Amino acid sequence: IARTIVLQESIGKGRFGEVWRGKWEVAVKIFSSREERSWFREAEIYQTVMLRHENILGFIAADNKDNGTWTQLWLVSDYHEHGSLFDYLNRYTVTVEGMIKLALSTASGLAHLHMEIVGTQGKPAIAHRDLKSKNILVKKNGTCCIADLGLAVRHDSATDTIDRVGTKRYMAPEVLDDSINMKHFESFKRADIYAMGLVFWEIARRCSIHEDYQLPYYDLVPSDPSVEEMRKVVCEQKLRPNIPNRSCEALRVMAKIMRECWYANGAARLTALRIKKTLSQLSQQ
Ligand SMILES: Cc1cccc(-c2nc(Nc3ccc4[nH]ncc4c3)c3ccccc3n2)n1
Repeated sequence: IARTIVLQESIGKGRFGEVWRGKWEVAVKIFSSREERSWFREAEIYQTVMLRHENILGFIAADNKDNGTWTQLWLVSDYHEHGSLFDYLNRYTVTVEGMIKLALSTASGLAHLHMEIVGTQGKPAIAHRDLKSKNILVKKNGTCCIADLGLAVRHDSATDTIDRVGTKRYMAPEVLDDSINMKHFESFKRADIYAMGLVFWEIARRCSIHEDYQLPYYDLVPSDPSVEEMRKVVCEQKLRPNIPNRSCEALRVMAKIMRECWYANGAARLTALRIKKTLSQLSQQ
């Protein structure tokens, strides 16, 4: 695997690890030996039984590569020329149909992650914990696939047990004020929903008349905001990304979804499955 891959271009970096475009085209994330725990954990999540799905980054393999001086810890995946949704939305505007495709595919991927699949070759429910436009990738066919599962948590339904991290800007209210129950898997699922809502906001702005690209809370917090800065806005002032006045039926549906993803109480939010259904219906209309 790694033995026969030739790196060609530096294309980014994760929380840990540098991302490269290589030829085996494939994407490669390289970690140093001191980052073994992060490398292993993400490898572990990607190797979960029945995890593969069209809206989840396609994992190829985890490997080691000794260059003669030091050993590199590798994770290899499919390569998508468009890269992140973040980059995609900055570079282009989208049609109503394109917006629906991006939102539906993301929701379909999160629903798959959240969904426990019962059976001999079953899949446990999984919560992402760091969903953002920067780790969702856009495929050539206009659909998304979710990446970086290194902070994910897996649920054992038989015992309701699992096996402050994350991107500040996208942290759920309960995470920002630390009221979230770290022992309650469902709470992590709900927190993902809040984040996906913000992502939907980023996409809707680009649906073209249209708004320029912006990260959520762009006009309320500084870049690389701290937990406190976020908490004051989201928890104390209780603000959420602004919903433009103009409206289209599709955009109206999106906005409603957003609002229902932004409740301070996770238990009040919509589920990924419900969002997928609603988006599916809209796509048909
Ligand atoms: C498990 C794994 C293997 C390889 C790369 C990543 C990865 N990639 C990111 N970015 C990225 C950028 C452009 C791309 N084109 N085709 C694929 C692709 C991937 C990440 C960005 C943020 C956090 C983690 C990432 N992990 N994860």
